[PDB]
Amino acid sequence: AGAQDFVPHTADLAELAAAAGECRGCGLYRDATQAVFGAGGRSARIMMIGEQPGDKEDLAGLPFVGPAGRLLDRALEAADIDRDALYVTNAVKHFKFTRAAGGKRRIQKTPSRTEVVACRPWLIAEMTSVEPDVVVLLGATAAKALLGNDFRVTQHRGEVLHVDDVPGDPALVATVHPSSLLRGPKEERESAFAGLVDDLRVAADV
Ligand SMILES: O=c1cc[nH]c(=O)[nH]1
Ligand code: SF4
Repeated sequence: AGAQDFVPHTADLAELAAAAGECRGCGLYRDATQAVFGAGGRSARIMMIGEQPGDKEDLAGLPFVGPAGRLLDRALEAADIDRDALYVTNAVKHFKFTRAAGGKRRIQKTPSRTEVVACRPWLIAEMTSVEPDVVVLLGATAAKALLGNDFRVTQHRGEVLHVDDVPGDPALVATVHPSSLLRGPKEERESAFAGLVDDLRVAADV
């Protein structure tokens, strides 16, 4: 099912990342430039999972390099977390997108639950490889990937979760996606930013 047969029997992240470049576990590899695997090392204590690569990531080959990534860097720095000590990845490894006439960017399209479940074997391989103490789930798609399709990020802010079907039983912390913090009225964005820093500090204190 899905990406399972494309995942090699190794925990080496370089070899996992190369294998993901050849994945056909769902249809998203066709239109994307390349797979965008996670970034960071296997000594990382904190793993962070977003939704999917965006336009910039699809061409950089690295996660969280665009506007959402700059906000996240801001939040990490405010939380006194070294981004270089984390392992950062996404629930889905190929950019799902469309373009609109007049657009200044390729527009992300939400992965279906089918695509998320298809790609999840890579996430399981990354978690097995890294053995994080805590997993930060950034946004609804990532959080649902590990916590169930009905899970609501908005109802469990600040909470340390543990689920039995997750390898290694890491602590799980689900928080707002940094893209959500990019727009809205200033006071709303500032309150939301503080809440993201709070959730990152809860994860870091596990
Ligand atoms: O890597 C990235 C970039 C933007 N949004 C995500 O969910 N992940
Ligand atoms: S999104 Fe995931 S499952 Fe689908 S082709 Fe890409 S790596 Fe494979």
